[PDB]
Amino acid sequence: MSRSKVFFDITIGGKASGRIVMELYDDVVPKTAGNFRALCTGENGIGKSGKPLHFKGSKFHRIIPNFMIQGGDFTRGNGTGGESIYGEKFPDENFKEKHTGPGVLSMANAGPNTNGSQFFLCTVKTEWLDGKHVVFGRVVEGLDVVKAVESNGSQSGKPVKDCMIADCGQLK
Repeated sequence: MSRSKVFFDITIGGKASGRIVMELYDDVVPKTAGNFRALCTGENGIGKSGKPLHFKGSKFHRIIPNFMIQGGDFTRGNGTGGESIYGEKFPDENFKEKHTGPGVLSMANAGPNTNGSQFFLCTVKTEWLDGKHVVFGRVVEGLDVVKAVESNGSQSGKPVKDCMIADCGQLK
């Protein structure tokens, strides 16, 4: 049915770097899409973690050149944290959409049925993740902002500086 539109305003080392706009596939993965939408708006307030269920102020803690940029750990900030609005973990909804190219928005996980709040934005086609990570959206404006964050990644995954989601929300 009706696809949601959300955004990130990004800063890099504290400097304003632009807005990423994402379209979500509510029609294909309504549960997965709704979780990310509510985390952009912050509407479910404080999580079991004791931290806001909100991407605002979080960072891309893992960034790999010619692969993807990854974020959403607003509880630990290191890839070990994160929390869904549903209460920490939720199953893989379905694997209908594929990792077909740059701009694909997909859930990070620690194996089957481990979805939380961590997600990634692909900078290349990553077909080896099909059937393993739930794809739920795509970048529709600001892919250049994505490339800018990418240039701050390392093979190791560690960023060379803080790439933050300074602001976020739902459009329209």
